[PDB]
Amino acid sequence: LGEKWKSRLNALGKSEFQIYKKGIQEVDRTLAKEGIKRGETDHHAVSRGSAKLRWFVERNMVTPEGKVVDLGCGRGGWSYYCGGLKNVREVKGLTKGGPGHEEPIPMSTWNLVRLQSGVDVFFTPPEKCDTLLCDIGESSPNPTVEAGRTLRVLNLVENWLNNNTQFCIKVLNPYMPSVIEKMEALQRKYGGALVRNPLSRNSTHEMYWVSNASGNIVSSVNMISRMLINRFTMRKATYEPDVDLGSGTRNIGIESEIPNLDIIGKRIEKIKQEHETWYDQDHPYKTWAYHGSYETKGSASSMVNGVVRLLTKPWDVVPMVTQMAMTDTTPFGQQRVFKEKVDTRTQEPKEGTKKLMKITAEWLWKELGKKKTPRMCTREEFTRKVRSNAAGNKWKSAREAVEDSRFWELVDKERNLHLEGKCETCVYNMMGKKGSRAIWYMWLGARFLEFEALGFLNEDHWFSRENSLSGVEGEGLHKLGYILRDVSKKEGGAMYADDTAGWDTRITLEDLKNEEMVTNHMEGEHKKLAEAIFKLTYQNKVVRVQRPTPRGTVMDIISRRDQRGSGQVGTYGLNTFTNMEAQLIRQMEGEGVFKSIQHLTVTEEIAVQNWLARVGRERLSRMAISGDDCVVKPLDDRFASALTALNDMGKVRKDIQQWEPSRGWNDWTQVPFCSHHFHELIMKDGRVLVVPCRNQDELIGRARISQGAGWSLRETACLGKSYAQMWSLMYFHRRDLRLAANAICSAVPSHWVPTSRTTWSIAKHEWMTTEDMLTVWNRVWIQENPWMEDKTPVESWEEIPYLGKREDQWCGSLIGLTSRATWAKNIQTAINQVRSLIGNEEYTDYMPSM
RNA sequence: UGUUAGUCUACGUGGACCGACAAAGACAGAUUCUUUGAGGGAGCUAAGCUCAACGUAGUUCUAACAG
Ligand SMILES: [Zn+2]
Ligand SMILES: [Zn+2]
Repeated sequence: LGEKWKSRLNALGKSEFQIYKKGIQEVDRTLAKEGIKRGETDHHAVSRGSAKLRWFVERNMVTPEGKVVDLGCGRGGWSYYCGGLKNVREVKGLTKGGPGHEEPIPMSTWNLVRLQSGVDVFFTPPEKCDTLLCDIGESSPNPTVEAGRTLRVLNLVENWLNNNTQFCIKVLNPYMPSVIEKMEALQRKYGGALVRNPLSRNSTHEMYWVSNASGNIVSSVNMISRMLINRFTMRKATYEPDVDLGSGTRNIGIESEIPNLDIIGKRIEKIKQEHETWYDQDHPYKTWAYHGSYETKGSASSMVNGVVRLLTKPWDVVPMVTQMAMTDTTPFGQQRVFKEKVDTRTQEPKEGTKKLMKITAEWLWKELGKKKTPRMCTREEFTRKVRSNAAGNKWKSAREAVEDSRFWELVDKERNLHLEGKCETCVYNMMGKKGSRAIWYMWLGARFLEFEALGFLNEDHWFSRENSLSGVEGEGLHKLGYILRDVSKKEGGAMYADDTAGWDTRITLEDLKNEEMVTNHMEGEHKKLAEAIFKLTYQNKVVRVQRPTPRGTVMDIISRRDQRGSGQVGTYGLNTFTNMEAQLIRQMEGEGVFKSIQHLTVTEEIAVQNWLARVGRERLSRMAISGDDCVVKPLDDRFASALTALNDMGKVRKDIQQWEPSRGWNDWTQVPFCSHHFHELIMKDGRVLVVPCRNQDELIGRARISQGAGWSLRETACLGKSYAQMWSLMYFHRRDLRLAANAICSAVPSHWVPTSRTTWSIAKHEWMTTEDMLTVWNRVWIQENPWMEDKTPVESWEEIPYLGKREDQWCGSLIGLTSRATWAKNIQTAINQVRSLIGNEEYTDYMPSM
């Protein structure tokens, strides 16, 4: 049956073979090449078997625990993937080695992994193991030779397997009579079946002999044979996300967090009372202790931005914009992200680092407390802060809960209980977002007390540059660019920009003990509620998360005593404060103060305190920090190599191996702050300006994403208009971008007031106004620059310049190609066609077409 | 051992510009820039060099792979 398939498989041309191997679900390998070349020894792997193992493991087709015997590691994919699992006691690897064979490259993804390279698996006498993995195999343009290889491997491992032994063998010759007969003999005694992994590539008929099943392989063989017969004359190229693998050495000390019961007993009783009609043994958690589950009824739905899409004809064929705009729906993505990043444990710091963080937070709160004071907020402000598109366990909306009138009856008892530092309902709910970071919601009744406790941060502006000197609040995009323009004038060296990976999951237990110091200045019932919320909730998080197994979609509860401790709204300021602290400690390591981070003494503590109290404002002025992002201008060139105190805290940086040298910029035009780089432009009026910029394909694609739940066309047109307005008021230095903005504004009717969402990191969102764009441009980009003394109004758009061709093509463009020429020539046709497609109202001209 | 895109090491073919000449991109319109030929081949020739456009033969390497 399969001999014709094998004969025609080697009868294909080599070029067509390479084209045909990659339409299936192939995981991305673009970053794997960088990881090999740049020398990253952790994070995303390179072996194609790792994706197959990930697919098989999460559905419990295999149960890898106890003793592990591997038969060939390739580059180390199977060995290192299972080296970090919770219950894998020992990892033993024997690579065939020698010339002509695939050889593993040492990595640091391994404490219990022992590799003896250069030894065939046939040199080893028959030994029994808990779970065995088989990968080694060579395909040749003769089926008999690979059949003999399969026969010899099966004959060797025949004495190795038993009923108790788990196994994952990748069968390379599953369609020959003798191997099939032997497999049938084995499956009638031990169990396991031949299944094709959809993540396996179509290089050949590679099957997997699974152990968590006992069905007959006949149907699977027939189905896969038919599918691969009809795949030759098929009537695609998609990438799946690369599975995170973490880094470091596994330890048995911090494994799992003990769930304290005297705080969550009533909460779990309340959770159980919801169904009572409620455990499971298919949970993959190793750091989240399960306590209950209940049967319940995919990922975030992506909506295309049609208005932007129609007018971006030159970018209709670029794959990046399309893939960022097209629908991406999978029924496993949420739990995929959950297991790859949130389920991972965090290495805890040591006494020296935690003490340094403790004293740094004390100094910082000493400094900011002398110019501000927390205030007891009021009820009316809570509804006033209902901005953004989320404006929504009965009900789910904020507006409805106010008029439900049960809200006060619920919150009264909680307010009374929070007086004495006791609580009963402070639960969370997390779901949705491909992103790789966690988003936290909160109960709206709990949201009310969270607001009444810590809502002063978003209004009193503790983190404004007046009291922060490094924050983003109180400083617009133009003002941030101006500050970056003055940082260069300030004496110093290189400008360093970094983006730490997994910031939310890397926040340790000690860090949450720094925010409690805000209770120092509070008083009365506000202080009592602050202490109660800081103790009862900020150190004990209950999360209800889904698991859609073939047995059903079950929501289960899990308790963790680490990571972020707030919702989606207050997280910004707290994260910014922690990031200022982290930048301060990293600079302290760079300059050189402490000679040992394992241990400390009073003298170093008081010296650090004096240094902080002396030059804290000066050091804060030099750094520009927004959320998890931070750009730094230190006073030394040795700032790059000081990473020991940085990774002692437990921060992991992506795009590079953790212990490799840092990356910085001596050019301030390409320093990414707030995920954007600033260009300087010279205009005819004798004054200088600054503008944001990035990969224009990224900007267009972000303009091509529509968010939310439920949608229409008017809001899409408003999105297009708002994107165009923001482009004109911020990115006016570009040709393609400004052309698109003036054509979308010329297409969407201007009688519709723009009130929509652009991003999440937007002060002074000027691009939601129906005013004349020239007027607002005049007011924001001439009047609002205190360095300018000659205010020269412009009554036409011929004055506003662009950048030269070199920088335009450097930051990504289409000038110098016939596509840009066609788009510029056909601006009339595109404008008219989108005007006809959207609607016809009285338009407002903002630029001449030519 | 190949498939597929590049590349350090060699030298030669061949060069650093002239405009109210012509044509095509950059639509902020400049001393406009860039690009190709017709006429000068900058009295008039040319290796060496700073670079690399072109080529022939690597005992030069990696890269989805391949065997
Ligand atoms: Zn509570
Ligand atoms: Zn740019």
